[PDB]
This record gives sequence, C-alpha cells and structure tokens, in this order.
Amino acid sequence: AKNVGILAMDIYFPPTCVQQEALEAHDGASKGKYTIGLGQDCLAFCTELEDVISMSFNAVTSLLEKYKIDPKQIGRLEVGSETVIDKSKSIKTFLMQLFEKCGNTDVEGVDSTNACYGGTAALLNCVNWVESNSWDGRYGLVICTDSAVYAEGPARPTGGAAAIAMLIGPDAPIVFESKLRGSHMAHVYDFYKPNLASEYPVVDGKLSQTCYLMALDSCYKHLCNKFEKLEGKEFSINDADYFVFHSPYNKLVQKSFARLLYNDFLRNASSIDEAAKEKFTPYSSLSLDESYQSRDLEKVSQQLAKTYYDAKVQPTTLVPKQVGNMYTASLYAAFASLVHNKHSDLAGKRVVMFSYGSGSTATMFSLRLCENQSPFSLSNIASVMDVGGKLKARHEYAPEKFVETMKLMEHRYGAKEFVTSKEGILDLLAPGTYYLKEVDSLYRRFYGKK
Amino acid sequence: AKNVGILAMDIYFPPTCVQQEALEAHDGASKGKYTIGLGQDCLAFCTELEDVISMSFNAVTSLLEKYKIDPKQIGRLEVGSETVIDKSKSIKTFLMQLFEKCGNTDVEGVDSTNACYGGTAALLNCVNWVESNSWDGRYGLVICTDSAVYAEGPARPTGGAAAIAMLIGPDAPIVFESKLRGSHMAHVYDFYKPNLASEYPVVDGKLSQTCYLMALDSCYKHLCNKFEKLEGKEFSINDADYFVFHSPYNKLVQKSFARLLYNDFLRNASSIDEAAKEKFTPYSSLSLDESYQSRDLEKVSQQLAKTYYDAKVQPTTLVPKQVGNMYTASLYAAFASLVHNKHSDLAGKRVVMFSYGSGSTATMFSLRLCENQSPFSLSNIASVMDVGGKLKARHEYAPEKFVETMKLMEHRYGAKEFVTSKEGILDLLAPGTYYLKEVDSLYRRFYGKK
Ligand SMILES: CC(=O)SCCNC(=O)CCNC(=O)[C@H](O)C(C)(C)COP(=O)(O)OP(=O)(O)OC[C@H]1O[C@@H](n2cnc3c(N)ncnc32)[C@H](O)[C@@H]1OP(=O)(O)O
Ligand SMILES: CC(=O)SCCNC(=O)CCNC(=O)[C@H](O)C(C)(C)COP(=O)(O)OP(=O)(O)OC[C@H]1O[C@@H](n2cnc3c(N)ncnc32)[C@H](O)[C@@H]1OP(=O)(O)O
Repeated sequence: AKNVGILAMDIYFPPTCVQQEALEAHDGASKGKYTIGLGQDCLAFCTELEDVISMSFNAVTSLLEKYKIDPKQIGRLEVGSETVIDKSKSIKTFLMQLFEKCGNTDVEGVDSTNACYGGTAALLNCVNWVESNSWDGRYGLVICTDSAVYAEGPARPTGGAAAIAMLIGPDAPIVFESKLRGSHMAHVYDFYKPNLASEYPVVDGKLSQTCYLMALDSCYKHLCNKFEKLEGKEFSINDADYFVFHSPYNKLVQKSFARLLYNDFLRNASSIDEAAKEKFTPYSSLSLDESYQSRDLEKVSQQLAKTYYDAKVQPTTLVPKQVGNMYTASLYAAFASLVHNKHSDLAGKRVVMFSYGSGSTATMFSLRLCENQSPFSLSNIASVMDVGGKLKARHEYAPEKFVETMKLMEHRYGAKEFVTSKEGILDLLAPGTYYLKEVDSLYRRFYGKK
Repeated sequence: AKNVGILAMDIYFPPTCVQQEALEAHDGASKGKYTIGLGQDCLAFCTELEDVISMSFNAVTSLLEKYKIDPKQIGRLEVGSETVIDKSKSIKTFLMQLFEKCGNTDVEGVDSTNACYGGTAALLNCVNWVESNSWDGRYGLVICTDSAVYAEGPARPTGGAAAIAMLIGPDAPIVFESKLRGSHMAHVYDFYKPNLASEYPVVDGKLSQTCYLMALDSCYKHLCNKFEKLEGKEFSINDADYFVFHSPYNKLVQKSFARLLYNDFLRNASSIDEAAKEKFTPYSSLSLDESYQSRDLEKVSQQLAKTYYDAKVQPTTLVPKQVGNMYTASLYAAFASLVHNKHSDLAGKRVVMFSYGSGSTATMFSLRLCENQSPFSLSNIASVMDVGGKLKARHEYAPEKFVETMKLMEHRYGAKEFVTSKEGILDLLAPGTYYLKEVDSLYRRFYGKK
C-alpha cells in the first residue's frame, strides 16, 4: 500500500450560531475584545436537537453519498472526541447504526481520547492500519466530532461544534510524509474535565497557552531533526508552503506561527534575515520559562511574522474564525479551510500540521499534496465540502436566546427521559439532517432524519 | 518488521480481596451460587489507596525493570480502559510521569475506549504501528487497566481489578497471524455507563449474554472464512490448541466455548462426531434468536464440550477465577494464566483469542507461539510475571470490611480535596507499589511509591 493518506473529506457544523460583536455587547466586553482580542467572528452551537452523534451521522452520510463510496467498503472506522455522553459505550458503536443496513459489521476501531487531539490519534491509527499486514484492502474512515462549551465566565466566547469525516486509503491526493513528524507528550493540568456531571472543563490560562507552546517548541525541534536527516539541511519556515494549527481561537493561531519564527531564530536558520536577528537579540538572555512568559517577545515575534503569516496561514482560518473551537475537529477544519481557498495552488505543495490536546498530547506532522483523479482530487474535495454554501445556510441567534439555549443544554447533559422540543428549531436544519428525538428512562438515545 | 507481536508482559492486581464462599454467606445467596453458579473463587478490589493509574504505574515499572528494557526505547504507548477519572485528560498522560525522568517525550498514542475491549483496540493499534512506514524502530507498549465495580445488587460479586502491560515489537515469541481474524461491531444497549457521576454500569442480562454470543458467533464465522482461504479447509475447534476468552466471570467462559462447538455443528465441520450430530439435531429447528435463548441448548452444548474444554480452556482460567472481572485486562489475564500453566508446551502452538466489549465491539484473532531467546521467551515471561508468588501475597477481607470499602469508594469517585487514610492499608501493599496519597481542590492527583 503506497501514498496512503486522505482520499476524501466532508464537514458538518450546526447551522445555529451567535455573532461575536453582538456578544461583546451582551456581556460587558470592551469593543472588539472577541473580534480582535480573540480573533473570532461567529460561534456555532448545538441546540437540544443536535449532538456529537447526530453531527457524526451527518458527516459520514454526506461523505459516503457525495463521494459515491459504498458502505461495505469501510473496513476500519474510528472516532476522535472528548465529549463523552456515555462512559463505556463509544460513539463508534452508535455509528454502526449506519452500517447495519448493508450487513457490514466486520469493521475495526473504537474511540480515541485525549482532549483536541483524539482525532489525530485516530487518523494516525488508520494510516498505520492501511499500511499493516492485517489490512484487508478496504477504506478506513476517521471521524472528528466535538462540542465545545464553557460556563458563563470568560471562556464561553471560545465555544464551537462540528463533525469531520476523512476517508483513508492508498494513492491519495493528501499523502503522509511518513518519517517527517515529532510528538511531545507530558503530564500537566492546563485543561481537563474532572467534573463528571458537568459539560464544562476546568481551565488554567497561565498554563493553557504555556503548554501549547512548550509542546509546539518540542514537536518543532523533533520535526526539524528528522528533516535534517532526510533532506540534508536545517528546516525553517520556508520549507513548507503552509502551516495549519489546532485552532481553539484565532489569536493563538497567530501566536503559534510567530513562535515557529522565534524558534527559527534560536537555531540560526535560513529565514531569519539580518534585521530580524537584530530585533530578536534583545531577548536571547531569557530562561526557557521566561520565553513562554514574555508579552514583549510575542509582540516582537508576531510583528516579524505578519507577511509570512499572510502567505502560509491566513488561508487556513476561514472555518475556525466562523464556527469557533471544534476541539478534535478544529485542526481538520483549518485544513478544510485551506483546501477551500487554495486548492488550485496545492498540487505539489507541503502542508505541515500541528495537532494539540491538553493534559498534554501533541504531534506535528507533514503532508505532501498532489494531483489525482476525481473523485479523489483536491478540486473535487473543495467542491463536495461546499464550505461557501454551508456558511450561507446559517441561522443567527440573539445572544439572549444563545444564553437560554446554553441553560437548557446544561439541564440535558447526563439527563434521561425527555423528548426534545422541535418547534421553531427543526425547520432551521438542512433537509436530511440527523437530530435527537428523545432520551428514554434507561438513557437510550433515538435519532431522526430529514 | 517481521513476526511482530508480544515481546513481554507483566501484571498487577490489588492484593486486597474477598472470598466468594464468605460472600455468599454475607449476602443471602444459596450455597455455591458464586463458586459454582458464576464459577468464581476470589475477588480483588481497589481500596482508597489504589486506582487504574497507580495500577498502571505498577505494571509499566515492573515490565521495564524486570525485562531490562530502558524507557528511552518506548516510541508508542497506548492505554485501554473504561474506568474514566477525567473526561478529557487521558490515563496515558499520567503515565508520562514515568518517562519525564529520562527525557523521552516523543511517544505516540492516547487512550482507546469501548467497554472490555479498549485494550485489544490498543494492542492492534500498536501491532499496526510497528508494521507502518512511520515506525521509528522502537518498542510499543500497551496497558490494559480497569476497576470493575457494581452497585449492591446481583452484579457486585462479578467485580475485579488489574493492570496489564504488553511490550510490542518484531521477532516476538507471541506472533500475530495477520490475516486470521474476524470482528463484529453493532449498536446495542446490553451494558453501558450513562450515569456520569456513578462508578457503576447500567446492565441488562437478557441481552448481556445474548450480545456476547451474537458477537462470538459472527467473529467466529469470519475467522472461519479467512482460514478456508488461507489453509484450504474448514476451521473447527481442533485447529487450535487453545481458546482464550474475555473472562467477565467463569460461567460465561464455559458457555462461550460450548458455543464454538455448537457453531461447528451448524457447519458440519470435522470435530462433530456421529453422536454429537445425534445429540444436537433436536435443535436445528430453532430460529437464530431462539438459539441464543435456549437453556436446553446450553446444557447440551456444555456437556458435549467438557473434555475439549479441559484441554483447550481450563488452563486459561487461573487468574480470572482468582481476581474477578478485569474488563480490558480480563482477556490478557486469561492469556497470562495460559502462559503460566502451559509455557513448556506452547512453542509451536496456535492460541485463538476472543475479545469483547458491550455496546458491541468484538474481535476474534489468532496467535502463533514459538521459541525465542530470553528475555523474550515463553519461559522468561512465565518467570517474570510470577503469578504464584503474587497469588500468595494477598490479604483477605471479611465481606463486611469489603462492603464498607465499597461505600468509601462510592464517596471518592469524582470527589476532590481529600487525603487518603493510610493506617492499616499501606502496610498491606508490596514494597515499591504506587498509591494515591491525595486529591487537591482542583482535582489534581498525587501518588506515592514504596
Ligand atoms: C483549547 C486548547 O486546545 S488550548 C488554548 C486554551 N484553551 C481553551 O480552551 C481556551 C478557553 N479560553 C480561555 O480560557 C479564555 O478565553 C482565554 C484565557 C483564552 C481568554 O483570556 P481572558 O482572560 O478572557 O482575556 P485577556 O485579557 O487574556 O484577553 C484575551 C486577548 O484579547 C486582548 N484584548 C482584550 N481586549 C481587547 C480589545 N478590546 N481589542 C483587542 N484585543 C483585546 C488581550 O490583550 C488578549 O490578547 P493578546 O494575547 O493578543 O494580548
Ligand atoms: C462484562 C461483559 O464483558 S459481558 C457479561 C455480562 N456482563 C457483566 O458485566 C456481568 C455483570 N453481572 C450480572 O449482570 C449478573 O452477575 C449475572 C446476570 C451474570 C448473574 O445472574 P443472576 O440474575 O445473579 O443469577 P442467575 O439466577 O442468572 O444465576 C447465575 C448462574 O448461577 C446458577 N446458579 C444459581 N444458583 C446456583 C447454585 N446455588 N449452584 C450452582 N449454580 C447456581 C444459575 O443457574 C446461573 O447459571 P447457568 O447460566 O449456568 O444456569
């Protein structure tokens, strides 16, 4: 099995959303604290009618149909997520509802967990499966599904929701560079979910971004080393046409790419000109911990990175800026954002991917894109995903109705025996959407279509 | 990479346990309803001092040391479990505590979830990784960790706890037969954990065993077909020296193997003599659903299987009968049970493995064992594991103290800010054991050694 990677992808996000300007107004935020300070435009959320299972059915059904793939042809199916509705019954078993109709039950894989990183873990597990002595010749399919929610406080504005499906196989338009990658894994308490009964994480910020950066530095050094072995030169920011990052909120995407540039300094690589060396050297006396901590160093770094960031990163930002944190699916939404904007320039390019998950699991990895027959082509993928069309099928909420909805969802998380109220909501969803109809007194879940 | 499978394994279970006879007395069970009816001897449980993390540290530390493997040499590390203490921070990140001392943080893998089946999923993911274009030449390491507990009622007697570690690599004494295997996956509600705040599952029994059997039938047919392709004959119970099953309780191990024999009937294979054909044919008029449901068919099947079961299955039962349900680790405890009893006869044999997890994820798969240099040898593995020694280092509790303990554990599951009471318990654990010292008010966990 050769040139294995991503053959096809498709995305779903709830059409229901709230505008960030409007929300600054609703909280008492200073003007542009969400739109500029966080970097965010719009925030998509599950109502009572939607969840990570219904979203997942939407993405799978949609990939299958539109790419003309038939369901007997899926031989591995894995789900990444951190949104747990059941502590033992995996989302993967729910998806099996879709395969029971054609009698394909010989299908490997379960759910992968770790924070905004489980999807990546799954997609690796799938690449490895196509390449393995146990491969039965069929496609793998990976789902990234999640629903990001915070309590009332300052972290609410960073929520989002989405499912993403990827079809995995040989002779792909999006090929893994097998050896080009670095991971960092650690034991930290930057972001976690110790409240069994709550939908909401416990989140430190004085580690949140520290640990993202600690991990990014380390995955970056490890990819650098592998590159010097493989290609005979030091890696710098010039050696890839694009960097795509986990996108909890856009501000952090900016900082992260800036940080790559600052790392290129540290190593004297060939993307740090005479004048950057000048601007940076004020800071070479910082301890490592000091370098994570310096608001001056950030400013300097972001400022140096701005034109590089327009060529290498801005086109990866559409979806994240318009939907919000997608946890496991966030990186892969940024990647779809890049296929949508730049697919005609991508043939023959190198896209570098950085995945992250708090508690601390992370992998930077590399992809070589190329030319290939429909349906498994960069253009065809941009066409099926239809990002533009979907951004246009949205339905705005006043920050007040958003709040009420958040309250409702707080009441149904981990609850049993209710029927979902459809009035005025069902009509808001695309024909053919899967929606939660009810939860019985034994917590069993029941889903509708159309 | 050739002849990849399991290079080394080691096991841990809490020394603290309660006797089944004694427990029949304590509940008002009829005599031998646990010892004969369930098939169980003894039941191991976590006190406040222990959990799936501390257990996991015990197995890893113990594998590393005793097999003289150094920690920089682990390049993939994955955990299977269904015991969630955090909804986003994986047990894998906690294990990273052990690797931070030698600075090895480039280590792939997260947790795999689905019920008594996540460990299997991990170990497959690891086999596939050694065989993949992305393999960096290092060992994989898989952990199965869990702590089985039920509420008061009839299911309490089936609890257990254990961690198991497996080292994965090429040129193994325990080699995967890459193509010889079948999975069945489905959407069912036989056993699940919808109570976010509870340690205890919701469990149906009129599906519990139905679904185990539905899945076993189906994984069996799929392995059969792959065998007819590969070896040119119909598979029957004679074509393997051993069948090792997921072992929630021993009664079900008996039924399951009986069922294989009944399936061998259905297909007229070469292990159903003239007289079995006679005894079975009363039942060939049953619907499929009828065949899962018939207490007469069971009796007949178990009875036909008894001498085959003594040769092919009894030696896999030591640990499960003495420790209890180990969920993800249960199958791999049964396998250790088989290495302990029969290691001198195993060189050149075929051991067939059946893994299961409710909600419905399952895989039957096949292993070819053989002769190989220490430390990676069947004899050396039987020596390091030291099952006998460990069974002897136990510490009995009166069913009354067991109950009190269960009550305590109910109070600490999902709780914060306590210090664990060590009096009279710490002294009960082996020198070098990892134990929970305290949980702070932000739910962060802190572990001791010795
Ligand atoms: C999810 C992951 O995989 S890792 C990332 C962390 N994890 C998360 O889940 C994010 C959850 N979110 C959070 O915890 C919070 O939203 C935080 C910490 C990101 C937000 O921080 P807060 O304490 O709300 O406000 P803070 O004062 O830090 O402001 C945020 C940013 O907006 C800037 N800002 C504030 N007001 C304005 C304004 N009116 N105009 C422009 N910028 C503004 C701040 O200066 C800061 O930006 P900078 O970093 O560019 O200086
Ligand atoms: C965990 C998994 O991966 S799948 C397996 C199901 N899952 C679990 O988690 C198991 C949890 N356990 C349970 O739900 C329960 O312990 C059950 C359903 C297994 C036990 O059943 P109960 O309703 O307690 O009692 P039941 O009357 O069914 O008795 C159990 C067995 O003991 C037999 N029995 C009862 N009393 C006696 C006795 N005194 N002597 C000998 N046998 C007895 C019963 O006949 C039955 O055995 P059989 O199947 O050989 O006929």
